[PDB]
Amino acid sequence: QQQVTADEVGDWYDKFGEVYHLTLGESVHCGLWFPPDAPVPQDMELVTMSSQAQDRYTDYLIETLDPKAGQHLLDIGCGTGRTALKAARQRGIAVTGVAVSKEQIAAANRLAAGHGLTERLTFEVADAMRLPYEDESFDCAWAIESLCHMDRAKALGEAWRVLKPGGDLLVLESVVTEELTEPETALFETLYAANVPPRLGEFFDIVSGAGFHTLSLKDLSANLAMTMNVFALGVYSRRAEFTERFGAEFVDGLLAGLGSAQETLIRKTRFFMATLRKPAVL
Amino acid sequence: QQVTADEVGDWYDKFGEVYHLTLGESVHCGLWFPPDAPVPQDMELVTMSSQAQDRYTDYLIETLDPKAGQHLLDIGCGTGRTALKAARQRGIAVTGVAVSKEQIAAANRLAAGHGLTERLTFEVADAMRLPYEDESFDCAWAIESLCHMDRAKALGEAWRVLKPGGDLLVLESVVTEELTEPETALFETLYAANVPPRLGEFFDIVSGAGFHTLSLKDLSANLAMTMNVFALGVYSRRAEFTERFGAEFVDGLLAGLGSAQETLIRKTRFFMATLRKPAVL
Amino acid sequence: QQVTADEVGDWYDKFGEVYHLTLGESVHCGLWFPPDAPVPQDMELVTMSSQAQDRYTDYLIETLDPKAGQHLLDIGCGTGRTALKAARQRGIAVTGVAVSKEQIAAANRLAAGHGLTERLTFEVADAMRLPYEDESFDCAWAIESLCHMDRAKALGEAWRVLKPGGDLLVLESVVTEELTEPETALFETLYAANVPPRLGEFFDIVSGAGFHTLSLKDLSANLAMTMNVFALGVYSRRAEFTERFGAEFVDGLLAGLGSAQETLIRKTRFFMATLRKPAVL
Amino acid sequence: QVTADEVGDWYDKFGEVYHLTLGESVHCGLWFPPDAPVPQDMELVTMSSQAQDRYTDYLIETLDPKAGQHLLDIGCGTGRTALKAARQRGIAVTGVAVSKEQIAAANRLAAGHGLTERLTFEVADAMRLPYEDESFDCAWAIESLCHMDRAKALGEAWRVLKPGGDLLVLESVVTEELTEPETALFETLYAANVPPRLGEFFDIVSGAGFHTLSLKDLSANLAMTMNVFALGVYSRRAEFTERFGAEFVDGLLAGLGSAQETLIRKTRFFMATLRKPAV
Amino acid sequence: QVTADEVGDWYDKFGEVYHLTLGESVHCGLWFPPDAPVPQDMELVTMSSQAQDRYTDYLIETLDPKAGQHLLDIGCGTGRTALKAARQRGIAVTGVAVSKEQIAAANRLAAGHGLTERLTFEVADAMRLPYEDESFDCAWAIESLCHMDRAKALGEAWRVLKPGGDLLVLESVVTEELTEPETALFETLYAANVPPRLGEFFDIVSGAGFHTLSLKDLSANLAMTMNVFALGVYSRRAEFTERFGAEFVDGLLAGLGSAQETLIRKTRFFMATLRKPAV
Amino acid sequence: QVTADEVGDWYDKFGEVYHLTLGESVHCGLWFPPDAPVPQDMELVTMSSQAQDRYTDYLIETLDPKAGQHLLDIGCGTGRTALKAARQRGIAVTGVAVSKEQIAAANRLAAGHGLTERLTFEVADAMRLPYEDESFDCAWAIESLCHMDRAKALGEAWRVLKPGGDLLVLESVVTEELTEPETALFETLYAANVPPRLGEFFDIVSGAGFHTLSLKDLSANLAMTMNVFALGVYSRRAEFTERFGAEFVDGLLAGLGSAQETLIRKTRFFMATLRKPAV
Ligand SMILES: C=C[C@@](C)(CCC=C(C)C)c1ccc2c3c(c[nH]c13)C[C@@H](CO)NC(=O)[C@H](C(C)C)N2C
Ligand SMILES: C=C[C@@](C)(CCC=C(C)C)c1ccc2c3c(c[nH]c13)C[C@@H](CO)NC(=O)[C@H](C(C)C)N2C
Ligand SMILES: C=C[C@@](C)(CCC=C(C)C)c1ccc2c3c(c[nH]c13)C[C@@H](CO)NC(=O)[C@H](C(C)C)N2C
Ligand SMILES: C=C[C@@](C)(CCC=C(C)C)c1ccc2c3c(c[nH]c13)C[C@@H](CO)NC(=O)[C@H](C(C)C)N2C
Ligand SMILES: C=C[C@@](C)(CCC=C(C)C)c1ccc2c3c(c[nH]c13)C[C@@H](CO)NC(=O)[C@H](C(C)C)N2C
Ligand SMILES: C=C[C@@](C)(CCC=C(C)C)c1ccc2c3c(c[nH]c13)C[C@@H](CO)NC(=O)[C@H](C(C)C)N2C
Ligand SMILES: Nc1ncnc2c1ncn2[C@@H]1O[C@H](CSCC[C@H](N)C(=O)O)[C@@H](O)[C@H]1O
Ligand SMILES: Nc1ncnc2c1ncn2[C@@H]1O[C@H](CSCC[C@H](N)C(=O)O)[C@@H](O)[C@H]1O
Ligand SMILES: Nc1ncnc2c1ncn2[C@@H]1O[C@H](CSCC[C@H](N)C(=O)O)[C@@H](O)[C@H]1O
Ligand SMILES: Nc1ncnc2c1ncn2[C@@H]1O[C@H](CSCC[C@H](N)C(=O)O)[C@@H](O)[C@H]1O
Ligand SMILES: Nc1ncnc2c1ncn2[C@@H]1O[C@H](CSCC[C@H](N)C(=O)O)[C@@H](O)[C@H]1O
Ligand SMILES: Nc1ncnc2c1ncn2[C@@H]1O[C@H](CSCC[C@H](N)C(=O)O)[C@@H](O)[C@H]1O
Repeated sequence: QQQVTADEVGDWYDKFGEVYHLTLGESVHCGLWFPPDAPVPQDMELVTMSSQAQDRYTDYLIETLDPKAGQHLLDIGCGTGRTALKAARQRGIAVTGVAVSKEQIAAANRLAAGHGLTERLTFEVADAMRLPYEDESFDCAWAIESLCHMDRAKALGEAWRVLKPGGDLLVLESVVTEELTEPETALFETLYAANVPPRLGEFFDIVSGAGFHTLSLKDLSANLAMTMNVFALGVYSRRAEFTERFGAEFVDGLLAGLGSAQETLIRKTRFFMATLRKPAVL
Repeated sequence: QQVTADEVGDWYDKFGEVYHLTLGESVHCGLWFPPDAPVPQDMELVTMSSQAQDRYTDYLIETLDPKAGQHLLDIGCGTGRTALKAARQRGIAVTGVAVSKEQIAAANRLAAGHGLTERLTFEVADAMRLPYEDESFDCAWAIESLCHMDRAKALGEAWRVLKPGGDLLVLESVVTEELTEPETALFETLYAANVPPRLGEFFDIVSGAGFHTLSLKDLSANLAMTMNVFALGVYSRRAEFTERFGAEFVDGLLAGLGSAQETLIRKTRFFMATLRKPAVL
Repeated sequence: QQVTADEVGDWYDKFGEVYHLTLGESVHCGLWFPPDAPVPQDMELVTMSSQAQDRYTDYLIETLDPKAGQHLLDIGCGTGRTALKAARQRGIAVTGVAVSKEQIAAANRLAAGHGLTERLTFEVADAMRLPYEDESFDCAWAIESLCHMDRAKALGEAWRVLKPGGDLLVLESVVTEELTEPETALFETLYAANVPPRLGEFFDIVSGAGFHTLSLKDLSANLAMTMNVFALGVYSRRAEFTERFGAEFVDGLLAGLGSAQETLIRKTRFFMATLRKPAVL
Repeated sequence: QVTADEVGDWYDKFGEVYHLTLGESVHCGLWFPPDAPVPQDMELVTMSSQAQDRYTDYLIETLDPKAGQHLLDIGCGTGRTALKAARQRGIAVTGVAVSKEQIAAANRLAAGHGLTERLTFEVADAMRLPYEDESFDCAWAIESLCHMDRAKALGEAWRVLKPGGDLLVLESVVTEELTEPETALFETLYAANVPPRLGEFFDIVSGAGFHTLSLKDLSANLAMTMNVFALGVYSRRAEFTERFGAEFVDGLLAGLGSAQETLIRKTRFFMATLRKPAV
Repeated sequence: QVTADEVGDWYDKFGEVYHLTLGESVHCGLWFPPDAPVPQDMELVTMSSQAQDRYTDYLIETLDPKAGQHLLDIGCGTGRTALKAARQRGIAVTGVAVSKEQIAAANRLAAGHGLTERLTFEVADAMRLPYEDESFDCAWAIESLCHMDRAKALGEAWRVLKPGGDLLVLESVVTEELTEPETALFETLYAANVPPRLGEFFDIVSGAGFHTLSLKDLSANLAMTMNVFALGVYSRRAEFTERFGAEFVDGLLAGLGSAQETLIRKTRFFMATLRKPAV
Repeated sequence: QVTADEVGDWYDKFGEVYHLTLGESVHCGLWFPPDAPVPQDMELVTMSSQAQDRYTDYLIETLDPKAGQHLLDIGCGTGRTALKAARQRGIAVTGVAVSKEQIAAANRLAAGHGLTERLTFEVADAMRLPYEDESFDCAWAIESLCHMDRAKALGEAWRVLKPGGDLLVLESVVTEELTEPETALFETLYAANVPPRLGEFFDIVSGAGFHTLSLKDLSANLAMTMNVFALGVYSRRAEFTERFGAEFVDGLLAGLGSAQETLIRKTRFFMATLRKPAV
């Protein structure tokens, strides 16, 4: 009886209800983006909900690789340290993370210090294609969405060298399914930091050449497409803020490229989580 | 091998924090789809959202728990995919009412295409004056539709058509702030209005219709993510939707969605409650 | 072999309906203890009731979900076993308050007996005038204690001492009828009173303190079974209790529990709600 | 309303009645698992019925009968157990009982939920089963063996079972020796036959030809069920005297007191899976 | 009948044989999960069959065929996998195999269960499927791809699948290079075709047009099954020579041990889910 | 590469060897649950050892020892079961055995894992335990009662157990009568004592003062372990003769098949939880 009548609502759905079906799917209600057992976020900015989704992602990687208490883990391209902190907190392990970014490693040590875990969390500026660690120093390791900045043959061989025999390396890598055009290969360099993904058979030829066995692979491509959407929406809606922080040239490059890059990702690539084992004894 | 380590190092120094501004406290994907979920047919935003909708529907079915051979009233049934899934999964008959001829036509087409026109009935009817008798339905649900209705009439109507002891599942929004007058109007201009009630106000209505309250569970994040998915689809497909629904309609969406997203985040909450019509001992 | 088939048949011919009147639509045991629960140490009603209490505590910890290194306020902490189990299971510090000197002393000795006096602090304080300062605790819970206090004051005082973004678990009763004056008095003479408010009234209080509502789940059948266990122990051990608490107290319970049981069944509900103090920005 | 100091003196003097009656905490027990449904009402009889249905769900789940099989309910009662098994697993259930009332009330169930070609309820003796050898796939005697001769009934259940099928048994057993007033209380309150000893019971199970595959103690469930039964009789003495007669109620009251102590201290109650071997 | 200072003597001398054979403990292995049912007997072939059925269940759960769909069983054997899938998911299953004896046994099995309308079994070659383009919703090749040209079989599976359907594949792959005697053993013992390599196999998968959604190693199940098979042949040489001829059995006896070592040290066995893309 | 026609004729002749050895299907058995980790190698000893550890994890889960308790391992072997229990549950374990070598290997294990303060391994007899009355909160006898006088062992375990504590027992029991040659094979192959009967065993359990809280058949697990053991002895006759002597190995090769049949046809093996009643 309030500001709308039934005939107004039915006429509205007669004219426009198909916009909900074109955007949300074969029904006209919410999607269950957060599982029921998940907790209610602190706030509801798109960044916070995305952040909780990231933590659940990290929980799933921990669960998959299954590091055991008292083991030492290597975070290949550790970003700003949250993944390692959660893995160490949950499994009671030591974690050493490497990254080529100074500010990133500083924020990761700041993080370890804020939680009183500088004795079990070690963050250093190192190249994954030339690790500064001995042979067989780590029980397990993971390359979470980092291999696309590196030579995969060098990074995988180096990870094989620093792993104890019988240990596992969890990999989160992308793969092309169709042949990319040259403009698409350039968007990899200009938008993010480059290296087009290899092919599926090509990627596992490199994994075999590094001396790894393959124990599992699981497609998570939808998760990459939703995250790339969350990103593109945040950039579109906050152009002024991001231009005042990162510049016009950078932001304008994202606005002009994110569309074509999303279509490329949707139609031509796949993203997966693979478990690689260094064989025991040889 | 298109870049070197130092190039990548410099890039994440200058820009790496843009991922922290958009994606969260880490720099990787979110687990938007649970691990046991099937891979979608497409990676289009609509197809991914559609699978999230169906998992949403699986959850509501699980929560209300209709038993085989029961009759369920779908208050504001849309185009009937919720009713179809509930019918296939539990072996129930479902009657859905909506005020849109087009939606009811689509829901009847759906029941015919799936050969279930004897277990799925879809009628054009008002929930605030349901034509059905008294104590006709074992359970019912109003999935995101009370916001179009006067909730006191619709909940009393739902109570009357429910057999004593059955349950009505409700997916309703509620204000936490006061709402400015421009914010109240956006409900009417963007969607089809009725500003959400207050918590105590809503449950005074729930009691006034004679319902007990069995459960309530917040789902505000699913609504904020869904509204996000909607806003992204409108933003990126403006040309297509203007050619389909007219410039005036899409322009209004482009003009209001940001402010409506802000109001939803900061002033409302969205929940799934189970109301019970008390049984006579 | 002290019965024949004819005798057992004639017995159920004459009397089987007493089982159906007492135990339900079946003539066998109830699954009162889930299959994965351990076999109790004995079979006294009190110990079987206590194991159900611990599983009750286990479920509250699972629902509130306190994380390691946090500080939890127990509003009406009793003798502190709830605080102890939460502390042992989650690696948290717990500060419990109560207005009874005997309970706080027993709670402090429970912390000393388990060697946890440094993580468990029990003090004699009022929940409507908490002595702790603003934003002191990460989370809190009031387990069946709000019926002794002014709910508006206790909740506002719980809101003040919580850190923004923390959660308060509440186990509260609510009326569904109006309550006669003899019943409202029975609250005072049997327990320690305060008739329960109404659903919308309670949530107007919860909103008025500043809380958002995230979950509600009905646990009325649990409170009814607990109350039934309580009444059976009083009926079965009148002589024991009159020698310990005095004839006046026990007789008052004997005279009131039947009427209180009916009032609880037909006029009240009992739920567990999760209230959040809002967050930053 | 009340003041704080009133509440403080109250628990200072009466708080321990809760620990004497409810346990080492001062709150509710989780008597109903969180995933269970909110009952239609809060009456002791209705809540107790829901726990009976959860009990029945669990037995079906334990025995795990398969679709298209035929199950024997030895001592079917009024047949709600047999009904829930038939709806949930798509099986046929034949129930027997020595009571014309309970078989009548069970046919009252086979009628409505339109089955009759699946369900079945007959007045028969378990120690004298009328059925043909090797006719069933599974069976169960749910709290019923205490009215019969366990040796005859179990041998009779073995004969009617196909080789390879399973017999679920919900039986009680003594852990002490039992005095004569206790053994008589078994006959005057219920319908008698004192429980055997554990090794004794399984010598019988072996003698009928059964292998043992499982055993699980449910004695806390029987103690709670008997506490609920006691509370109902205590609170409704006038109602049950107006129905069953004063003789019944008076004997119940006296026996119930000095029977709960014997059940708690001298008996155990369990669910056992017995198998008829299949070479 | 024995004493302590006699059992300890025994373990002082031989306890190491328990560790050499069974592992780092001296007790049983949990070979059957605690929720599995007791087998009908304890013969090795039965316990292995129950594991085979639980294996089938896992494949059903993995591919997840939905009610009303049509499933192609590429290399269906004698059809028990097709039977369970049809009964459990309400689907239609068409299975092909190049063995006339197996297909006869599979249609015989379908007739005995009354499912000849939902179970079709034909003699055909998976490298030359006679079926129409986009005829099946889903498909699976259970341990059959080692008898085929995997490029011809996967492209032909890709053609007969509807766009968006899934193909479950159970395949082996080498991790070392293999000597010539080992490659020969593949042909003489079983029906041959040495497994490809990992990137080589997925070059084939991508070339047929399949996207790869999952891969899961099951190599221990294959090695444990190969041992159960070898122990069966070792134990019943006389029985198997009387039915399959001395030439066949002596070949298995002379090659099983070396083939086991090749399997252990040079090959891995996985379940993988391949999707035909939908546009 | 081999062709189709050849594969067809191959299964036409040799197909049924799989249904005779592997079961009603022609594929792998799910010997390892899907959530189990991939073993380090594929040797039969390593896969069996992983099965042994999941077995231990199950016994731990079943007895459910709580942090800070003291467990008595009766017949503790070389200590890995005690180590896993101490690591997972944060408990102290005391294990006894009559074998000096085994105890030395367990004290070795405690030292290497730095758990000598929580792990104690001593040479003692379960039928004459040296510990005081009511010393341990729980205990378990994992496949070791077969070496002892079960009456003496159980009553002894009862004495050292605190009231209310539990004893996990993994015992076998005869279902047939056993010929005298089979009884002798118990003594010569292992270290003897024929198993008791089901009612006999529980007359002892009750004679020792224990209540029975559970029983679960695990016969398939023991039977498969005995097959794993037999295959290993068969396949490594040369290595084991060079290690333990020809006399011992020839005895195993002569008796293992007969013992296998006896175990399959005449005995069952189960896990039972016994409780010392509380006061
Ligand atoms: C959180 C999502 C952000 C937005 C940020 C974090 C990760 C970075 C910058 C590498 C992301 C961007 C680009 C990304 C990926 C990836 C995960 N997240 C990716 C997969 C990546 C693995 O190496 N490979 C690819 O090719 C993709 C894409 C073009 C298919 N890519 C270059
Ligand atoms: C699928 C999401 C779409 C986008 C479309 C389908 C549903 C419609 C049009 C009602 C949606 C829009 C507005 C919506 C909601 C709702 C769910 N979905 C909502 C909750 C609604 C329940 O009554 N209440 C509200 O106030 C909200 C919002 C402003 C908080 N609202 C008016
Ligand atoms: C363990 C059950 C004992 C018996 C004891 C522990 C708790 C006390 C004394 C407060 C109990 C008594 C009265 C109780 C409740 C309650 C839980 N347990 C209650 C719910 C309470 C929450 O505030 N509200 C009510 O109104 C109820 C009832 C009349 C509906 N009440 C006054
Ligand atoms: C629902 C509980 C009611 C109250 C009613 C239903 C069952 C009947 C009447 C047999 C019950 C009464 C007596 C009962 C049992 C039993 C279950 N329920 C029992 C176990 C029974 C199994 O044969 N054995 C016994 O000895 C017990 C008891 C004295 C240990 N008994 C005689
Ligand atoms: C039940 C196990 C039996 C013994 C029988 C059933 C299957 C047959 C005859 C193909 C088997 C034999 C050989 C087998 C396999 C296989 C599964 N079972 C295999 C995996 C196969 C998949 O293509 N690939 C291989 O290479 C293997 C092996 C040498 C690694 N192989 C040729
Ligand atoms: C693990 C496998 C090994 C092979 C070795 C470890 C355990 C030993 C030697 C006791 C084993 C052998 C004989 C064994 C058992 C047993 C478990 N493992 C048994 C059950 C035992 C329990 O008391 N009882 C029996 O009689 C059996 C059998 C003949 C039925 N037995 C003498
Ligand atoms: N060659 C290289 N050696 C080491 N780290 C590298 C690298 N190239 C890129 N990286 C690092 O890999 C990271 C990829 S972003 C992923 C961050 C982190 N794995 C997370 O999940 O949050 C960046 O932090 C970048 O600094
Ligand atoms: N007064 C009223 N009476 C009955 N239905 C109404 C109504 N006002 C709005 N509706 C219907 O409620 C629906 C809300 S959109 C939700 C659609 C559906 N519940 C789904 O889950 O997909 C629309 O179909 C609209 O037609
Ligand atoms: N000798 C006998 N033969 C067959 N049934 C008997 C019997 N003696 C008693 N019974 C039946 O066993 C039942 C025990 S009461 C248990 C009822 C039912 N199994 C339930 O769970 O609800 C009674 O209904 C009684 O009629
Ligand atoms: N005004 C008040 N402020 C703080 N605590 C109070 C109070 N009024 C009553 N209480 C306490 O609240 C408790 C309720 S009984 C609940 C005990 C405990 N929470 C448990 O879970 O077992 C009593 O112990 C009483 O001492
Ligand atoms: N080229 C080919 N085309 C079709 N089927 C083939 C084939 N080569 C072998 N096969 C079949 O593949 C089967 C391999 S044994 C696997 C049997 C079945 N998948 C099961 O799970 O039991 C054999 O039955 C054989 O008949
Ligand atoms: N009389 C006795 N007293 C104590 N231990 C005995 C014994 N007789 C045999 N044992 C021990 O019981 C063990 C049986 S082998 C079982 C090993 C261990 N329990 C495990 O689970 O792996 C041997 O270590 C043997 O030394």
